[PDB]
Amino acid sequence: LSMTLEGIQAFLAQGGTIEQVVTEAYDRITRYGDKAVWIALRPREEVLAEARALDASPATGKPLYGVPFAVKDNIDVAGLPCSAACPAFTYEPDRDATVVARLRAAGAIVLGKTNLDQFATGLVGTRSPFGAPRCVFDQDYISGGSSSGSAVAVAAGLVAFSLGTDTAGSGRVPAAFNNLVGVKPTKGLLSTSGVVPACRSLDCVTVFAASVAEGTLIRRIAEGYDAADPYSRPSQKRRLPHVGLRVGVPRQDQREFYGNTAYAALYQRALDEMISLDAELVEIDFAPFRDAAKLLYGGPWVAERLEAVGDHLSRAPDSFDPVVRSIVETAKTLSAVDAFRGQYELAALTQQANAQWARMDILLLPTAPTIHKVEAVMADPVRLNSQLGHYTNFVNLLDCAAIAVPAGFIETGLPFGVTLVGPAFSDDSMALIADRLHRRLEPGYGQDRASLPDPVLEETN
Amino acid sequence: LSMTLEGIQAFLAGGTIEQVVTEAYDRITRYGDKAVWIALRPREEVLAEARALDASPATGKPLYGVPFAVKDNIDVAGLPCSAACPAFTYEPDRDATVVARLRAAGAIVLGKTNLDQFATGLVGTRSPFGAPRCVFDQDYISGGSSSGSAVAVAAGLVAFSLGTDTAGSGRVPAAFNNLVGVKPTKGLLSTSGVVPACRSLDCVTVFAASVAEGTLIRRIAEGYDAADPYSRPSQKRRLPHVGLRVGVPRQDQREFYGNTAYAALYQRALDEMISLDAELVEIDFAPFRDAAKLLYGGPWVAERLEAVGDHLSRAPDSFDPVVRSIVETAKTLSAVDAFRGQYELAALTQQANAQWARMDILLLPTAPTIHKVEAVMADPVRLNSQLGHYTNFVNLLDCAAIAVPAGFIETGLPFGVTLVGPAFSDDSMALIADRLHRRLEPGYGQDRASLPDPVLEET
Repeated sequence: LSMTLEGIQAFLAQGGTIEQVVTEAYDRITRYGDKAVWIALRPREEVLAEARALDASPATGKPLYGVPFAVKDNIDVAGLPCSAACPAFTYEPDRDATVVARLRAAGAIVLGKTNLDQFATGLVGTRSPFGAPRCVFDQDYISGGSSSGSAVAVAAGLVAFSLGTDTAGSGRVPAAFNNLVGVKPTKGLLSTSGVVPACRSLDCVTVFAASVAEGTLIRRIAEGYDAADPYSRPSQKRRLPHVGLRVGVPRQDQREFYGNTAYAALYQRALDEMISLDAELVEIDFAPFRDAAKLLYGGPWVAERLEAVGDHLSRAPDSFDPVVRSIVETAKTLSAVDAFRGQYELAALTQQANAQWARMDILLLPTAPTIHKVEAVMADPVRLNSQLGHYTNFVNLLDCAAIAVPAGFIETGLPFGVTLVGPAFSDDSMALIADRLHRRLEPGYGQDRASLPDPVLEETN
Repeated sequence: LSMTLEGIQAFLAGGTIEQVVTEAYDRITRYGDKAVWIALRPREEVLAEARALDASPATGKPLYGVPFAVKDNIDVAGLPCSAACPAFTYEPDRDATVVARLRAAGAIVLGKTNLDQFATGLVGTRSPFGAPRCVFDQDYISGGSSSGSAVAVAAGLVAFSLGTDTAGSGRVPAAFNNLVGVKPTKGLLSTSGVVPACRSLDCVTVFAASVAEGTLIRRIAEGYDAADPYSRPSQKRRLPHVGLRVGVPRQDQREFYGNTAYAALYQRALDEMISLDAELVEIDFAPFRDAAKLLYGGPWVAERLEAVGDHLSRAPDSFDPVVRSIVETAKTLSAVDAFRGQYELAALTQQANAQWARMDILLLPTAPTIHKVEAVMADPVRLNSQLGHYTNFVNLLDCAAIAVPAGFIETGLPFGVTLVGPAFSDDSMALIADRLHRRLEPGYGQDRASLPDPVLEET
């Protein structure tokens, strides 16, 4: 059994059952040796019962017929608790989050709730009372976060896809550290109703998948206007060129890796391989994107998180992970004046970014500048985390779409990923470009660099 | 001389710009409202500029020789700028962008007009220089914050003026002085060289004798300006003219705070509209109403604190007492309060969008009532807030607006209405507003004077 959309469809087609798919997933879950992946797992027998019921129904109109998935524990799934990795926060949602409801109606099956950095605050994966999920290539290394368990579960073949959320960059960072495709839809496309807020105005539901095509199908299914969510936006499609594509990259002197020379080398290598794609590389000034990024935690947007968990925080700050607690407690000193100043700075930076967008169709970045051992992060938990947001943190502030794809491996055996960044609503066009890049650079996914499921994406157009 | 774009072009077509200026100054000297101007150029210097222009070709100058007034929160080189706060006063080295563009089109600045201090108020009374008055009755407020700008045009002192609109000042003093107020989609006109009030919401606004004239001035001043972080490139969103749906609030949402004459005149406007080619649609005005409340009732007031915070901490007694207390109170707002306001706005935006699905344009009383200056002096916060009832959502919900005369109540006071449309609907709105104006109350200013041509036509 290949745990991908294609693998499962194929296994079912050749006489296999959903019940067997679930059995195998559970077998894999039981043998996987990372104690931090899951916060709350369904009992196998109840999932088997759901498997059977579905087995006995038509596959018609269910594009995700019998497909197991994991859901990050800041996203509501009826019948399981939801905690945002904060035991004191724990509640029992009556209803599936909207995106979950849509995926399940397409026939997908929830296996359990995956671990995360608490209140989706962190890019490391280590800020959880449940322990730190680990890089699937080396247990000494961070899985990345905050969608830590979701990425690990897919890369380890436990489920075919997973949901996370992305605010600072969590749709992308743990995809890179675990050799996955991370689809980060334009904000507002997928409902955040039934999702615990982090930065409410910025939060996106995000997809971890084995390929761009599979991630894209999952995204489209989950996508849809939802008036319950104040930030929901109806879909638009903005097209990007294919013939004549211009790919922006930062200036040489803007390529920061915080000492990681292997990562620097692999980024350059990606650029080297790209001359055989039908694309032109354009050096752009990355500064306005870089400075916009800093506003997320270095500016007043952190106050959004304080809004989200402020009741629990004042009630009992000791209930909080100590690093997250400290970050959100500091936000308390920001005024409305600070918030508007941040907005003014963002508006100006947006002007400057727009001038750079005039030069390129899409931006190509290291997903992260480096990767860290868990032990290194525990010793230096704020600073080393912030490094990981160097290239990610402007994306939702500047209303962009993004896709993280595998770009290769350094010699010590750790993955290196890159991220494509495009303007709002360019999600479909980006999917095509990303698929092409992925299949050019590092055409496999997950812990075994496994064969990518078909189909490859083709020009519509 | 008729002090309109058309009146001036006609007069020049053996008259001179020098004569135009002379006449404007003669009118300024006679007018009799001591509160209209903060800083007037010396006649002699304007005359010299007039002569130099006279000797220039009119080619390429669509506002060839046209006098205008500029609100004193907008920079004009060679005059001070104070936002009606003497301690704030500075001497700008350069014209604000919009001023630069207008002067390049041949228009001539006569002076800086009085305003509510730091553009904070809809009354016109919050100025140390005194309260300019309704041109129809000295006992009544001119409205604000663009108080002097509106009076100067309605009194025939200048052919148009610039103000700024945040809460509603492009509209309220237009209503109270029988003028067209054009309120451009935010970002269209640069706010560079304009003192911020709510930086992210502020609009340069135009007071004119007609929609067409106000529209020409708007287009000339319009243009992307990277110096302004909130500047946006022109887009144009079209509205229908055949099949037009005009939303109005539900009967029970038509608030006039006891002013039954205004209520009667609003209904009258609806009564006359059956002979325009438009359908009236009752809409739920609640989400617009509740969004309006966020401007001063929510965290946006903190934007004003951001703008004048240094001066306020240096010397709060340097501030108008009402403006001072409003901005001092903003000090207690956190970033958390600011984000909650945005969350509330985003939700209210969802609900408003559902109403927008039912109409092309919204038609409102410009203000629910009008007040005697003395009434406002006694009750300066409450009575002001009333005036924002229909205006205050417009920049928060990213809308365009035009205020046009809608008639007069029996006691001789004007009553104005405002058309509200989606962002970038400015050109299509102008056509609708022109039609409505000419249907309801086809005159402008203190004399209900003949509207200059042209009438706007569909294209």
